[PDB]
Amino acid sequence: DTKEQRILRYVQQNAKPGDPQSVLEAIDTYCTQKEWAMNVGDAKGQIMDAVIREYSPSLVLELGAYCGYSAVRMARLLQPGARLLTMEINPDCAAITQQMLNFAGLQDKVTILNGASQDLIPQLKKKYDVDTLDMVFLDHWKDRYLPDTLLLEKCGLLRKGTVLLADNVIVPGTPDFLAYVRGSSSFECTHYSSYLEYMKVVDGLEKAIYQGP
Ligand SMILES: CCCNc1ncnc2c1ncn2[C@@H]1O[C@H](/C=C/CNC(=O)c2cc(-c3ccc(F)cc3)cc(O)c2O)[C@H](C)[C@H]1O
Ligand SMILES: [Cl-]
Ligand SMILES: [Cl-]
Ligand SMILES: [Mg+2]
Repeated sequence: DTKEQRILRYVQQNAKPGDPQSVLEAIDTYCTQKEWAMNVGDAKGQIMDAVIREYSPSLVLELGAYCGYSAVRMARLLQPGARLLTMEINPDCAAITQQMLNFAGLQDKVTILNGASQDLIPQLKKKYDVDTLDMVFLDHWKDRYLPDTLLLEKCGLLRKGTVLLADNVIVPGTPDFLAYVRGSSSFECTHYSSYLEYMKVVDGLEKAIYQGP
């Protein structure tokens, strides 16, 4: 029996179905009082919320769902008709994420795809009828942020103005991605200093807006 399952169970035992805020609060409580987990957390989550509200994206892609905390956070702020696609390679996590979103009442706004980003990304246009993405949240293995950003561009999924938002650019860090976007004339970057989830350790988010080829 796993930490991720215990988080889901705590949410089901404690939170209110159909109430996304209650779900986020239950997770944050569990992870503060019982067992730490790598959810984006409330400190960085508040920055995410502010970014999402500012840009009002119609189509968001998330890479790495884990237990669905960030999916709940984002989906709850989407305008009617806007959608989130989230990719999660681990089948157990994909199931936890789906159940988390079901419990929150957000399942109508989110599609959880169980597979590898590098396999699914090239299918988005043909199989999922995507044109371009308005926002991308990166929170999967940190060494895959750069390879997947480059793949998104190759597949024609980025447009002028697409907002990339990357977790953990300080800890654990994503040094190739961060150096790449900050050095590239095709991205305009902003750093949001914050704290590692549930810890008094500095971390941050990077926002990188695609400028076109
Ligand atoms: C190759 C397949 C790629 N394609 C993929 N396609 C689809 N899904 C993918 C792909 N690659 C991975 N995933 C999924 O994303 C998730 C993985 C997320 C990884 N996140 C961290 O490692 C982290 C660590 C810390 C941390 C900080 C301080 C510490 F002391 C300890 C830990 C903090 C944080 O906020 C962190 O997000 C999920 C578990 C995993 O199955
Ligand atoms: Cl998360
Ligand atoms: Cl936090
Ligand atoms: Mg993270």
